[PDB]
Amino acid sequence: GLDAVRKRPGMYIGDTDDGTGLHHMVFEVVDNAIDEALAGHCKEIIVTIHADNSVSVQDDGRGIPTGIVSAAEVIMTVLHAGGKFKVSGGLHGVGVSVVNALSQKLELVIQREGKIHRQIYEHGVPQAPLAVTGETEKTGTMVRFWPSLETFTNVTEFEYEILAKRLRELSFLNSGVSIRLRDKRDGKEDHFHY
Ligand SMILES: O=C(Nc1nc(-n2ccnc2)c2nc(-c3cccnc3)sc2n1)C1CC1
Ligand SMILES: [Mg+2]
Repeated sequence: GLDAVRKRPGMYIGDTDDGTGLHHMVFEVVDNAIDEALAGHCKEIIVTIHADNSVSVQDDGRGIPTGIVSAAEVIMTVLHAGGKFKVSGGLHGVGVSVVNALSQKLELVIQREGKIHRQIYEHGVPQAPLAVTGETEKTGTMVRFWPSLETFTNVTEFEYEILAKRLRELSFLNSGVSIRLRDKRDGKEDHFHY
């Protein structure tokens, strides 16, 4: 359950004190975007550091399934869910659900099939069912997660360089995947595309 991971966070995400786990959180969201890219659907991934020390990742793939509790929610709220959807990003067997369970807030926005969907979680818990919130022609998935300050302790702020270097590496391992980093705190931006 998501409680298993709040109980023993380090074991799932890395060391929650020294900043390792807190940065690892980003790469267990990006992991799925790189996979969407690798399956041929996702062309670009925008990773963003927000003034409030949240990190959003936006892809332009198919958009996590919305059908039904919804598919999306299953993925977000069940540890094993990810296996129902040989390359890169994250640690084998860890999906976005670990990220959600360790985030005080996570906002999910899916653009799929002419419609925008939004949903918010607190500490893993959905605030409402996934819901339609307008029309769009774009497709993609967007996760914005605010790390729990109940889990991550000393290093609590995302460090642009740690992110930059690993995103560049990931885009190099996966030729053609366009990864962009943006930092809204200072305007700093990079594009990684081999
Ligand atoms: O999670 C992301 N994208 C994503 N992730 C998926 N996923 C799969 C397992 N955990 C996350 C995912 N699955 C997709 C899918 C799966 C089956 C049919 N159609 C679409 S699109 C997609 N898109 C982006 C924000 C980082
Ligand atoms: Mg993973």
